[PDB]
Amino acid sequence: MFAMYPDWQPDADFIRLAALWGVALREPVTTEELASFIAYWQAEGKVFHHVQWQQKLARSLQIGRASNGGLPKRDVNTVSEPDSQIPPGFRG
Repeated sequence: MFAMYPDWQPDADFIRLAALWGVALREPVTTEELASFIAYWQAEGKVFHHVQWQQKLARSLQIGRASNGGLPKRDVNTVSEPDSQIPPGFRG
């Protein structure tokens, strides 16, 4: 894997890589979104490979924007801590 520090700044590489990774960024990046990623990134204290980073940041902004509409909350309670299982698909 490959670790890093939360002192990185946004640049063209962010949109360039994201666009190639499979993410089309239209509107500028928000602070809540950026801070969120850094919050879990530093809180995790783990390491992720290059490919893992592309997928993490990709699926994060991909599934994040699609959900970002009315109000991202989803308060159901009674959960055993989900590990992001059961990915999306076509379902037929």
